[PDB]
Amino acid sequence: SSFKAADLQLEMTQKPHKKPGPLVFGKTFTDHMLMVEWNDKGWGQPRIQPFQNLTLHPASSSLHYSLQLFEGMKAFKGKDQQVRLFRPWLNMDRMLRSAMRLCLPSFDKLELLECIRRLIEVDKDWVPDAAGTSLYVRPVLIGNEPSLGVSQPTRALLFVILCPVGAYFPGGSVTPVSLLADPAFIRAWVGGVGNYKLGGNYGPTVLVQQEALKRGCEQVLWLYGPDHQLTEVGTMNIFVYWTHEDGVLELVTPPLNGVILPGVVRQSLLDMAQTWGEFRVVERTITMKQLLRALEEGRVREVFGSGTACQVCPVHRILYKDRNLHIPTMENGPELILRFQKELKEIQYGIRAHEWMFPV
Amino acid sequence: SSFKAADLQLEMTQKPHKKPGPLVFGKTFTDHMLMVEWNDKGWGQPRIQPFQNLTLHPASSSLHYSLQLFEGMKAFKGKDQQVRLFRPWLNMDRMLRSAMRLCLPSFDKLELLECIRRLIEVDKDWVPDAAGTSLYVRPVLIGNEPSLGVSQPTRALLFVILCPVGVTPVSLLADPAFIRAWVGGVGNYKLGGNYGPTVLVQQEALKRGCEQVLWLYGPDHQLTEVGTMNIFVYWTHEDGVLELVTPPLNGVILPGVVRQSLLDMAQTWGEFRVVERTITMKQLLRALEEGRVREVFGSGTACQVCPVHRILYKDRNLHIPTMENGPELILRFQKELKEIQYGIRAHEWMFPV
Ligand SMILES: CCCCc1cc(=O)n2nc(NCc3ccc(Cl)cc3F)c(C#N)c2[nH]1
Ligand SMILES: CCCCc1cc(=O)n2nc(NCc3ccc(Cl)cc3F)c(C#N)c2[nH]1
Ligand SMILES: *Cc1c(COP(=O)(O)O)cnc(C)c1O
Ligand SMILES: *Cc1c(COP(=O)(O)O)cnc(C)c1O
Ligand SMILES: [Cl-]
Ligand SMILES: [Cl-]
Repeated sequence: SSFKAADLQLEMTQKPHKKPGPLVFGKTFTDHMLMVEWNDKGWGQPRIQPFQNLTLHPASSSLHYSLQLFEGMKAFKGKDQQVRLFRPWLNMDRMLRSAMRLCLPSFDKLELLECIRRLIEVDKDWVPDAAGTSLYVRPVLIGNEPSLGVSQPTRALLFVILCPVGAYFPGGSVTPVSLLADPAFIRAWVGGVGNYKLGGNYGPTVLVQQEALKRGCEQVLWLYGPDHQLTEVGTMNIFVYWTHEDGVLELVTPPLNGVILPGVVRQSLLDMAQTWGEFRVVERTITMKQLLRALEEGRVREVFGSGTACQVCPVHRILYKDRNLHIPTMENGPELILRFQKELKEIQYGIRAHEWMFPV
Repeated sequence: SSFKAADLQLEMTQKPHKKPGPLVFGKTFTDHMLMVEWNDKGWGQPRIQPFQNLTLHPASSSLHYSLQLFEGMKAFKGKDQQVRLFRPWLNMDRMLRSAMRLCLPSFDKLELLECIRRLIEVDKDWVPDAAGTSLYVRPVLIGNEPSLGVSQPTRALLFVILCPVGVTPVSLLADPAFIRAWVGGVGNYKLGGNYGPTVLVQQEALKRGCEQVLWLYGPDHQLTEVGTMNIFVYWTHEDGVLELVTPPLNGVILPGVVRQSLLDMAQTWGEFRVVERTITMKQLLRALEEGRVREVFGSGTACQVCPVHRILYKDRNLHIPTMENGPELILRFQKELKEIQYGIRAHEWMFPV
């Protein structure tokens, strides 16, 4: 039986910290945090407490066997100062799937969402309202068994921290990135856990990113299979806007076959494009073979990443088999990207009412 | 650069805990621990201090992006109370490889080994001397960047804790649905991220009435590892040659110290062929049918060697005749390792504390 929002204990900070005035992503945090403990007596009472360190037993399974998962979603403040979360129910669904996959304790998705609402409500003055700004919300659930046996934990901690974030692009002007496409590096496997947002999926990628930077590329294009399927780009889902081999203009993204993290932005872009009804929208495997041919015949319009922190990011270059492939995204507007960006902005900041937004 | 054992800060406990008066693995800890911090100024001085909680920033990258690795090795007390570590140099080598894979700070392997030596010396009375008992040594290195960016940490924490620790065969679930590791992955490194996802799979093994997981890989159903242990098969191979085989280090196998030691020991005897080669379920099935399998077992620090008596491969329940065959090889390995570990026979593999 879940923790309940009705049982929320509150403790306000003695000295509130000074809000920012050049804000680096995920390094500046708000005054408060959510915390819930779980043990053999079930879930304790959720609490909003001042931001503070975690105290953990040195054998905590969070630190030895990676019993850890997280989420990431944004809250946006409109002109009327109303704060809204973007499609948070989907992050809750995803968090619960991750928790089950790691044998961590189940919780009630709406009870968590309400606790998170109360938390953002407490720190509402931390949500900025300038162009391209938002509050990043980082829920985390960790095992906390003081035992070196690889086992299902009998203790766990669930916490939530918040970070104001600035505009990823200057004045809403998307800047494109180069990608390294080397099949030696494999992010995730069918049957694995690449489709869950587990800490374990990220640490091994840090050296890969370093190797991309050494080869003059900004991010990693994650390839999979003997046919070099394009799966994800960095920590973002990948989209291609092109005329397909059958002559039909389409937006394509790889399907959810196990090696793809099902992004909330990804699903939202698919939803928006289907709603327009102006071109084919499909989830299909994308191979480097298909991409190279389409690039020779001039059929590729736009390539981009999607994800909460950066929203939509264009791609202009891919290094594959030591050969640079120019991707004509910025030449094609990038009008699909600019259109998505505009419609999402209107929804996120309340310019258009939308059921996707959850009011705080 | 590296922290130096010569700079060791020492804080003896004021509240020593009563030692155990049966020990469940990895749940009882000794009075002290090693702790060393790293940042933009480099490594601080190492410190032996009383066992105590860690204090971590809520955004610590150890907890969000699994910038974490660990080791496991054993110290053994002989009759004359001399304590010795088993091939600790190899764990230092492996830990450093793990650190490099996760963009965590390098350190001097001999400096850490001396710090561990000093720690175990402080807690020497915790090293039990009963037959089959030992002290388990758990070094850990974690990233500790207070930042939600997926990036190389600018801070890290290295610590070491100790557990005193106290042949019945096991059954295995062999289902190709379950994948421990993949070629191009990090299953060949001792990183925390490799273990969390196995907990649900082990629960499935228990639900199907098995005790551990036989990790299968590839279209030919290769036997890779068993639970948290490397796998060995002792058989007469299809070419009629008596052989000890274990899977090769081709990316999906954690290079065990016990595993290497068993290969070293058997190769040195020169009595039978000792190879690193993949082992497939098809080969195992045929070998069992023809009565060529002698012994199957896992190897690893915590349990040393564990015989296997049954494998459930989908719906086919396979008897493995390990115990009916002595298990002669298992017993010989256990006997010769015991002689070395407890100082009965002086050996270069042992590092005195
Ligand atoms: C899963 C991690 C959640 C928070 C987070 C951390 C982080 O470092 N990044 N980096 C991102 N974007 C970099 C990037 C830029 C262009 C392209 Cl094509 C691909 C990329 F990965 C994001 C995001 N979104 C993010 N999120
Ligand atoms: C990588 C984890 C290091 C510490 C540790 C934890 C743990 O749970 N185990 N379990 C072990 N043995 C169980 C077992 C029994 C028989 C067989 Cl065939 C396979 C098995 F995994 C070990 C060890 N060694 C261990 N170590
Ligand atoms: C978080 C994440 C995404 C994008 O998810 P959103 O829910 O859109 O923020 C894509 N790929 C990977 C690997 C991720 O971790
Ligand atoms: C630690 C470990 C082993 C065994 O290693 P030893 O060095 O012999 O203790 C085997 N397999 C896996 C997956 C491991 O983590
Ligand atoms: Cl999915
Ligand atoms: Cl290796």
